[PDB]
Amino acid sequence: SDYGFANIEEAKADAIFKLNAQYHQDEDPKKVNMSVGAYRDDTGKPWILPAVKKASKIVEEQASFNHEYLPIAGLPRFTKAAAEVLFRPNPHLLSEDRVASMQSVSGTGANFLAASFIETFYVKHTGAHVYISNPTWPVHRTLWEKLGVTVETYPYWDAKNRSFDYEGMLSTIKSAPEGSIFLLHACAHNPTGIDPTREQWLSIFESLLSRKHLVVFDIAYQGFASGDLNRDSWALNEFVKYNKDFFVCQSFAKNMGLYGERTGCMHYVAKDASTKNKVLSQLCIVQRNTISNPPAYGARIAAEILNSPQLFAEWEQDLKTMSSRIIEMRKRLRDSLVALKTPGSWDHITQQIGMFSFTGLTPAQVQFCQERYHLYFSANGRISMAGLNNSNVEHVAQAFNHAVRELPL
Amino acid sequence: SDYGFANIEEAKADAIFKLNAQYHQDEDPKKVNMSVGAYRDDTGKPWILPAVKKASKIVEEQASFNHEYLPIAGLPRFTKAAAEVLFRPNPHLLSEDRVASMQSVSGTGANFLAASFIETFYVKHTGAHVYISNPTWPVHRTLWEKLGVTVETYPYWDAKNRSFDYEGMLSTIKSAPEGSIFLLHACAHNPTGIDPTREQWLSIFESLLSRKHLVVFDIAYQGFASGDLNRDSWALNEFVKYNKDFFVCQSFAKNMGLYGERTGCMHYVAKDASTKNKVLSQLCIVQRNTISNPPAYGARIAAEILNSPQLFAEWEQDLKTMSSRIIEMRKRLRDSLVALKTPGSWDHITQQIGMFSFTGLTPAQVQFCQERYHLYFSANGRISMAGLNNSNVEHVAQAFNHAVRELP
Repeated sequence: SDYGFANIEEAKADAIFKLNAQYHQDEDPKKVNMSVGAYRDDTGKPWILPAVKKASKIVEEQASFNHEYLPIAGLPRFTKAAAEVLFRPNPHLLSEDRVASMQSVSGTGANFLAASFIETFYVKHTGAHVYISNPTWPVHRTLWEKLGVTVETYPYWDAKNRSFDYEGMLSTIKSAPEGSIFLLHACAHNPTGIDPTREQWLSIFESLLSRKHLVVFDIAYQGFASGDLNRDSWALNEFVKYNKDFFVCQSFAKNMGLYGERTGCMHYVAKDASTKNKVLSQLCIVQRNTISNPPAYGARIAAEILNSPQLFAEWEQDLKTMSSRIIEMRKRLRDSLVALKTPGSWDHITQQIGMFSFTGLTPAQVQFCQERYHLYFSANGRISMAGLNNSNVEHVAQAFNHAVRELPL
Repeated sequence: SDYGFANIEEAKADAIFKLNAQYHQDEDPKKVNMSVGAYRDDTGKPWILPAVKKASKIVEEQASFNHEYLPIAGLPRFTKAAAEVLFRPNPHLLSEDRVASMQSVSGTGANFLAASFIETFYVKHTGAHVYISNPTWPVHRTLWEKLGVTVETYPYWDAKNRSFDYEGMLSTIKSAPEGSIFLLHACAHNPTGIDPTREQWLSIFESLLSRKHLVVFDIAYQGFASGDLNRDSWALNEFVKYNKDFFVCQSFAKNMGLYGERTGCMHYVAKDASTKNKVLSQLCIVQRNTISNPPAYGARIAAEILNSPQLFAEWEQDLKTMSSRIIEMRKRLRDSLVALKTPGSWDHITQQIGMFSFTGLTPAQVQFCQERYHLYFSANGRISMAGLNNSNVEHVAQAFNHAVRELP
């Protein structure tokens, strides 16, 4: 202001933040927030996983417990265990010392690490662009653009068929310049919820390799999506068979409910230990000059679970609890729309997976739901299934039924 | 590697890391780690502050405790109280809604936030360089250079007088281009430990004001340094009188022992609420595109202490415990060097404050201390007092005495 800062333009309101403001001002007792991006139980409350609560109690009583700095790359028994749970069918990647793992400030910080590294050591001399799904998590675009990488998209949501636009994605893969960067969702695509089949994945991998593209997997919902850890990491482990180095950005925010503790890991899967160590040393330079070292509390908890056979088994029970409740809400919503004979097909509701769903509603229909049924969710029709429970799912189905019947497109 | 990554050259190890590796390989029973980057108690061990142990139990036993996402700018009860403890003499800054406060990944993350914002909204319009003390924490230079700002230095360590180079710093402030960026240490200068006196600060501020420089304060040791929170933030609050907007990067790593939980805050002290809100909205964009939101555990602990009068009083006792122990070690070391009649003057050991000290030892004397007395510290003579205690301080004094006498 003695320095020109009053000339700055104040930034536009965050998308999620402005919806939340409107939800909170609504005075109707039947209102529902269907934009919450975190798991909720059947009463609509945050839910601490019993295994996580148990692990944090165990950790706090340990004689060695303290608040001292971690190594720059993070807590070693966390980074090692985080890689192991991704690659249970491929333990040789760890034992051959081929995975460079950096504990990160959750999934977003892992993406920031990978993108910073890839921009400096790949984009600089190749001019490659990064390709993200259309639609995707909106930070995927701005995070990469802020680091100076040009962002392109590949088609993903086929709105007419309410399904995955396999042919559009494949066509973009084949026509993109060789050696482009492709940001892939490992499972439970955000925001649509619809994943490629295994058959579609194999064809996707074939074309990615034929064009020599560089692959970055984002895996934010392993185990949380299906309750089965190896099923949810299937695409990652299938890609290992092709013997191309690649990157993985991993979050424990949802599958351990650690959200605000910021527990994640970035991995580079090298072809040999020598390159693993070259890359790791450069990743440490980025880490040193952004955060210095990562937060310990969530990592200690995750390492405790992952390295204990009994806590691991109890965590898998908690994953089953969460994934089953979402599946049950998807079934309830779809079953009510079928019973109400709502125009259109509604099987995409149960063919999708994870806590986000592209419903297929239009902006007019979403606005109708907001004004007449006090449902708050995104204009593109994305809902969070976590907001749905036994007390409101019939109200939600009735709203959708009315909106679609009243406002056909 | 199918992508050219085998052509990357492996970065060389950090000097501190390589030093610690050498310390732990040394089998000599009298070895001392003089490079510990964190507080240690009188027995050489990590030390959880009693108030922090109490605060964390209170936090986790609270009925509403959970692990949910914080807002982009962090836990409001933390960021408000983090500003309050900096500006206790100046409560009008908060009541007029003039402080934009962003919870960060400790002091490093606060610095990254401040530097990213200043590069984007100040440096690219003015061409300003940032001036850091010579010496300073080495990440200050690389953090700013990585973001595209040219880094200059101002003189700080007077090696011949073993003191603060006031005239050199003042001369650089006066000759730097108008509108330059100056990174200042609020108290307990890292790595020398020597601070400007209050009268030197007043003259420093006048010259900064007359050249219209932009000021960024780093405050990583408030309360930890002297045991007195308001004394340690005196320079911050004195600068408030000059009515220029400015930045503060705050860390709770040392003063709450929260090191690995990564608890800190960046503040922009605006002239008015309008610009405060403009800057804050741009800070949130940077934060959204790097970490999304900051880690909750340490911030909840800090907010519990800072918002409770009784816990705050307990924490102030822990601050007295830590600062007193470091002062006593400095006194023990200084008094032994005086009694050993070690050539040179050693009052700088007790005129410095905080955990880090420039000893004045030469590289050959430091190397002598490592090989003959198994003391591990930096070749510029910087030591950490945290590793000193009753079991080894006399060994350290005798090493310095021998090193200085043998290598004049």
